[PDB]
Amino acid sequence: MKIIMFSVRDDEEAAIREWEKKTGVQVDINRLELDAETAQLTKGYDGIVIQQRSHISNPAVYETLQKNGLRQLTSRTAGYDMIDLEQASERGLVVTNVPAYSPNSVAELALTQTMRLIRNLPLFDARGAEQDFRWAGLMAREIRSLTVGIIGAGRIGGTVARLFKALGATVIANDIVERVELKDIVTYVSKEELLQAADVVTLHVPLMDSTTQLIDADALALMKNDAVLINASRGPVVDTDALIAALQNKQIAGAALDTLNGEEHFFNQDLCGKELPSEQLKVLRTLPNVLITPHIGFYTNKAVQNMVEISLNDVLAILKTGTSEHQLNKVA
Amino acid sequence: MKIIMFSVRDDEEAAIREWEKKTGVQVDINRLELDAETAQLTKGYDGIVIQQRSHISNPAVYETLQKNGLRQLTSRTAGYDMIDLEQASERGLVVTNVPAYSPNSVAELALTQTMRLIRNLPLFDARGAEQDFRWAGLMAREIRSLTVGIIGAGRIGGTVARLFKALGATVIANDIVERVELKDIVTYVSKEELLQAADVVTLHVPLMDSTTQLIDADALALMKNDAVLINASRGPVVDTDALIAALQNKQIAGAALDTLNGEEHFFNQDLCGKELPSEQLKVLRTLPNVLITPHIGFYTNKAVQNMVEISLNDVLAILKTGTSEHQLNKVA
Ligand SMILES: NC(=O)c1ccc[n+]([C@@H]2O[C@H](COP(=O)([O-])OP(=O)(O)OC[C@H]3O[C@@H](n4cnc5c(N)ncnc54)[C@H](O)[C@@H]3O)[C@@H](O)[C@H]2O)c1
Ligand SMILES: NC(=O)c1ccc[n+]([C@@H]2O[C@H](COP(=O)([O-])OP(=O)(O)OC[C@H]3O[C@@H](n4cnc5c(N)ncnc54)[C@H](O)[C@@H]3O)[C@@H](O)[C@H]2O)c1
Repeated sequence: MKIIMFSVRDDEEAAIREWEKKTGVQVDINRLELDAETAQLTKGYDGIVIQQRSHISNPAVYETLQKNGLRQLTSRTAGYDMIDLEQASERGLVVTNVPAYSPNSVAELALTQTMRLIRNLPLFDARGAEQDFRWAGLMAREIRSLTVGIIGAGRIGGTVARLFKALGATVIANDIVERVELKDIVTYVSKEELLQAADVVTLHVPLMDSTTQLIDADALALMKNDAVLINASRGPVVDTDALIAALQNKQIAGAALDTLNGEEHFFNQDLCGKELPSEQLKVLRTLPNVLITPHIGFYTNKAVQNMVEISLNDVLAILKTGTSEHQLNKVA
Repeated sequence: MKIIMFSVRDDEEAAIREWEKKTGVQVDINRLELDAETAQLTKGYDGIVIQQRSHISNPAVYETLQKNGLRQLTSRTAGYDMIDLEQASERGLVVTNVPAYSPNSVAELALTQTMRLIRNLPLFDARGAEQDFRWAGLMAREIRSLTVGIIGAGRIGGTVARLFKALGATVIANDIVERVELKDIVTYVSKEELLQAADVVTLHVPLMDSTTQLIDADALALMKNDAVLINASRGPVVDTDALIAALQNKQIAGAALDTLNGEEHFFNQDLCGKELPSEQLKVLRTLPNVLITPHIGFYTNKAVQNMVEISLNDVLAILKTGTSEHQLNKVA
């Protein structure tokens, strides 16, 4: 038995071949995408796994698969928006995703980013660019003496607290629901209390109408002038404009942004001396106190492995059983 | 009682005054370093404490300090290097320092700078200045998925391990004496086992005829090619030409330096516009994967206040007691 995998990265390769071993299933990789040309490559295969943003329209695809008799179309990413569920449905194609990869990936990036700001490192690095090596006024703090606010103590949000609690810090959290598992880890508080008490605020909530622009300028108002803002979740959870405003005015210390508003038109593109599409991107990259990362929180050996492992196991289940825990569709 | 304090900084003032308040002992300050007419500066004062690099061999201070009634000379840093041993014990002058201030200051810097590197942040940042927002090739690693080598698991060395331990790292150490307190937290290995097994290699030893060039041409060629080195201890510890040759030739992946060869002559000075003393420093600033900080490991609220409290309670001891912990010398 064998699976074909598309659009495979060089960093995914280690993880696939570990799973090839484990299950004794043979998997074949290529660097293509799925289009009606390349669908013909499914010929000798019992199933397929893809990765891409490209919306796949042409019914010749779902036909061709069904014609070589694949019973599913699997995506290793969280998003399915490029697969047409109806089209899969009528072709006897069950389509699955991989929503949850290791919550540690993002977490340790929240940690790294935070520590840097805590040590005042971007300012050292600035001074030291010009060979001012003086340390005047840059005295920093120890984590045990910090109180870390977490909004959305989640799968991730929860992992984050656990990290910091372990480092010796003091962890408070704002959440609409309390987990008992976090009982010795966070003290639960209202958003208004957290913002007031917290040296570091880190946003782990999902992006909903509920949470969109949860950080509004009166929430930034509420924060300590020397406190920092860490957003690893989703760009729109934050008011990009109020952020900038607060920063300039020194309402808060600085920030780490892994995700920004309007990033679909910048992160993961070669902008090298093209022009920047976001006036905010342009204004934030000119702020000294602010770090930015291309929504790479996820991107780690163990996280890539999950997407590789899970997405493949979903392929097996559909084949042996006919059902996967991750399936988004029906057939007839 | 009253005590004169020297070379004081803005960061120290708040921590000092709190002590004055606490003990009712009056400490008068100044940004002066102790040299010559600074002798009588001790006039009304019953004790003196200093923070400086500049050495003092001249007896026209010591007799003054004897006559002015000062029974001691106390340093607020761990360094005693600038003090005379003959003149001290004979002039009526005891000499105490602070051997250890908060160990988490230094530990947490190496944890930060390590985490930064594990996450490929310098390469990401480098790309983001080009406005190249692509993440392809930058995959990072989880802490659990790493083996952290500690050379010198001492006060600081051992704090580092507990940390990386808590965050789930497999942690191995190298020391000439093994603490039982670390039996559970670490696995003791030899230097050559360590350099070969570990992804992160962090140095905690003191500068000694023994440790000087512990990381040498050979030690570096032993390390994983994907590994990183973190030197938070002392410049001489690493053979800096070898380190450069090794980053240059990609023998290791990156490095993080809080101390460098001959730092006394560059670190903590505004060299903006001036030429750099070490070609060693010149060259290291152009290597991508390398991170340099001006010996800011110690520098945090707790560690500063530690220095101040301790040193003054070393003085009030040698007055209200006649003896103190960290003193080394005899009498007339
Ligand atoms: N950094 C990356 O590369 C990327 C990858 C993984 C996760 N994502 C993001 O991180 C977040 C992940 O959420 P999750 O799967 O870890 O946990 P989760 O889905 O279990 O839910 C998160 C927590 O946030 C809480 N929250 C919801 N409403 C909020 C309310 N309005 N205010 C207070 N908090 C409430 C929820 O109760 C929940 O417990 C998402 O926003 C997701 O977009 C980032
Ligand atoms: N980064 C900063 O700003 C600054 C501030 C604090 C500490 N300092 C430095 O960090 C180090 C601190 O040492 P410490 O006080 O934390 O611990 P420590 O004084 O208790 O001793 C350190 C450990 O290193 C070990 N070591 C000694 N010889 C070495 C041998 N030759 N090879 C293997 N390891 C052996 C010792 O056994 C000891 O356990 C010093 O070098 C000091 O200079 C850095």
